[PDB]
Amino acid sequence: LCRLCPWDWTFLLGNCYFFSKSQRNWNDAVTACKEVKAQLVIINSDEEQTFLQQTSKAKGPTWMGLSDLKKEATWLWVDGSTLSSRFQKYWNRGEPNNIGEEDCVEFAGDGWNDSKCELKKFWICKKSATPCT
Amino acid sequence: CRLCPWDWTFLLGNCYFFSKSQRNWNDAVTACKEVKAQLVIINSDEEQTFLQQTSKAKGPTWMGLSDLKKEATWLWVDGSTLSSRFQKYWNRGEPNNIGEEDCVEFAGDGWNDSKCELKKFWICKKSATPC
Ligand SMILES: CC(=O)N[C@H]1[C@H]([C@H](O)[C@H](O)CO)O[C@@](O)(C(=O)O)C[C@@H]1O
Ligand SMILES: CC(=O)N[C@H]1[C@H]([C@H](O)[C@H](O)CO)O[C@@](O)(C(=O)O)C[C@@H]1O
Ligand SMILES: [Ca+2]
Ligand SMILES: [Ca+2]
Ligand SMILES: [Cl-]
Repeated sequence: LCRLCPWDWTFLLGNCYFFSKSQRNWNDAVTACKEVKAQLVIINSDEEQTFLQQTSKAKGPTWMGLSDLKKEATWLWVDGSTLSSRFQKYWNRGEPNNIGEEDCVEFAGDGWNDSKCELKKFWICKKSATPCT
Repeated sequence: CRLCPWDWTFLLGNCYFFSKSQRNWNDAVTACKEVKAQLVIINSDEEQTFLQQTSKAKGPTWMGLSDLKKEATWLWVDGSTLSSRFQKYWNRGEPNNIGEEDCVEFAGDGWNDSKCELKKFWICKKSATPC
């Protein structure tokens, strides 16, 4: 009867998140989320970052939909929006480093790293949920 | 790496299943027992927060709390006593209708007590398996 998210996706605050069980490079992951009409995960709330951060820690490193592939040092979400000042706090100390060599962002432990996009990692999709009358 | 069974949500070392249908309280207990889980027991505030918002999207939802053993004492389905640190979650004006509304539900932003005969959504919880 009342189903908020696709089967095996988790509901959180009006959206549905899918946690990959396997690992892929950054671009593939984008493609993988695209294939289910979703986006490699974009963060725009702290409750979200807290929920996503904890899941990832139990699995391991996990890609999010953030990168500076358009322009070194500028960090864009796949929807084109710029990284907000309110989120810089999520960088781990010593991150981001290796600018121009590590162009994609991952959850790592308790914060974000930038990394070689070529590496395979777990990933996460996000799309909007569907209500119940 | 699979933390929880298919269509179950991982949270802080446990697994959660959200029903798509509604059942009276005792049935819901049964349903949980069918999959080696319990009608949900809260023991953390991050947990209470997650469930609360999830229920909101669906509708009133049962948890594994009741005073069926003894009017006015609220025990979890596992027999454990309700903690002082969690009393804050009763909505204002809850618990009421004591001795007539014997089971606890998520309702809005806190907990109500309700007639156990009512059909409501439910949530099961059981421990996860790591990677
Ligand atoms: C492999 C190595 O020797 N040092 C690595 C350090 C260490 O990880 C940190 O000093 C502590 O973890 O930082 C990187 O991983 C990073 O995030 O870009 C790359 C770098 O090559
Ligand atoms: C006259 C009277 O006793 N009324 C009832 C009230 C009201 O239900 C609440 O005040 C909410 O309006 O309180 C009880 O729930 C309670 O706490 O035991 C039962 C009680 O029988
Ligand atoms: Ca880095
Ligand atoms: Ca009531
Ligand atoms: Cl399974």
